[PDB]
Formats: sequence, structure tokens, C-alpha cells
Amino acid sequence: NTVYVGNIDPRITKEQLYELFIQINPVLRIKYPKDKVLQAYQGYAFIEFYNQGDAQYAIKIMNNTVRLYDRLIKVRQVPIAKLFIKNLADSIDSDQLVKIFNKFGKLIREPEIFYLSKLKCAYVYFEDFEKADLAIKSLNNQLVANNRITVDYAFKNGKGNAKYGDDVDRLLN
RNA sequence: AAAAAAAAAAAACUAGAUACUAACACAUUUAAUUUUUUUUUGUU
Repeated sequence: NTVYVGNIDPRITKEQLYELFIQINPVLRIKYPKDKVLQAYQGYAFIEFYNQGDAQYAIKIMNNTVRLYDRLIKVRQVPIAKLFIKNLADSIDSDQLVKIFNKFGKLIREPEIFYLSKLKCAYVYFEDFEKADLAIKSLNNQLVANNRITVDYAFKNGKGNAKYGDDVDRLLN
């Protein structure tokens, strides 16, 4: 219900802000942070309306509309499976990783290739712990691109606890 | 070009520095009456 405001003159006072934005919509509160060191505001604010619709409408109407001391005001709005894999082949592109792990599970993000020791390793993000269980079951200690690869859980000691299965199960559901 | 959604000082010990509170108390106090204490030993 709160909208961000920016490009504010430090000479602007909370009174002037309120008088401005009440024209658009009823404003529940205005948090307009000040530096208590210098007693000087930082040129931005947070304006909390009563509901969301007033916030969105205010964003639409008041963005880049008004110049306060020539300054044009800005108005704006404002946990997953992971697998460590070791001994990868240098011929394996991240896209080839994607094609490998898609059949096992849907990737929430892209894998991350990093070198340890020289030693090609990667992190693979799955949306499911069970799909990752399939990826480990089939892919663990398996020869691809003429190189034996090891698939396990990435450390945090690693993922795959019981609470991990429960809360990941919930985040999926 | 951007936004940073509002909390930090200590504590202890030992000494030293300085404000301050409480209509606090400060020259009256003595004519009924308990410190008045002795191995009793004051005689028509």
C-alpha cells in the first residue's frame, strides 16, 4: 500500500508532500526519512495510502508529472533445490547442462560453472527436491563426455535434510 | 538516472570533578512524677 518517491528537494517539508499527494488520494501516512546527524532529508520518501488501488493510481498519475524546484519527482512501486556436481568435462556448456537436467527437473535458474582446486564443478537449481532425487539417482557417478561426473547436494552440512524436504515441499505447494 | 523502510550507547572496578533533592534539621529545652542504684538500719 506504500509507494516510493524520489528526486526530492531536501528543502521540501513533510507538510508540502502531504499537501501535494492528498490531491491524488487520501494518504494514511508519510515516512520521509531524515538524517538525524545533519537534520537533512535524503531526497526520497515512502507514502503509504489506505489501499492498493489508490497507490497504483497515484503511481500512474504523479510519475514525472510535477517539478518541485525544477526537480521532476519520481513515483515508483515497491529456497529451492540446489545440487553440487564435481568432475565435469570442459566440453560441457551451461546450455548442455540445461538440456541434461531438464528431463530430470524443471530449472528455476541456470546452473553455475566454477573451477575448484582446474576442477570443473557446478550448481544446478531445481524447482523440486524429488526431481533432484531423480537427477541424483540416475546421474550420480556417471560418465558423460568421456568424464565421470559426481552429483550430490550443495552445502549450505548440505541440503536434503528432513525439514528441507518439508519446507521445499510446501514452497512448491 | 535510483532506495537507506527509521535505533544505537556498555558493563564492572576504583578513585577523583560538580550540580541537586527532601517548607529535612539548627537555640531553645526545665514545676507533678523513674539512672536516683548499697552490704535494711534515724531516737516517747
